[PDB]
Amino acid sequence: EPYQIDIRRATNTDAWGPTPKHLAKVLRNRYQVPLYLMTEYTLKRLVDHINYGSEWRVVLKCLVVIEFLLLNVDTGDELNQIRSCLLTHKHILTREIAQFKVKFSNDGKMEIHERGIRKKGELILQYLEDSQFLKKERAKNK
Repeated sequence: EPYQIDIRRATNTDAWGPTPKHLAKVLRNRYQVPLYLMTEYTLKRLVDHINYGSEWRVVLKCLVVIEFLLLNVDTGDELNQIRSCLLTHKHILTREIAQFKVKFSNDGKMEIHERGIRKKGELILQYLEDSQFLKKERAKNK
């Protein structure tokens, strides 16, 4: 499906991204695709990825996509779907991401990337456990 294509593009193995253009395209799928399914697909791609030194990028980018959606979808239905999906699969964050090891990266900076992944995982858990924090960060974001 197009939303899956968009998410795949935004979470590719290139050494930069996802770009604002990538993210805006993902977001636009909400017009016809439930946010639950968009989130679920992103989580599926994440778990699947848990050139060897580039694979971790998919992991970090999936988390960035989840963060972006949390910050950018509308209150009500869209936000609630993302949150339900994440809560249902919460172990992905509390165990798989919290314990994720970047064994090898092409840039030799494995530790920075591993910290980045785990911090993004922590941040998502904070948003989920503290809706007032998410609200504040959604406001800062505009």
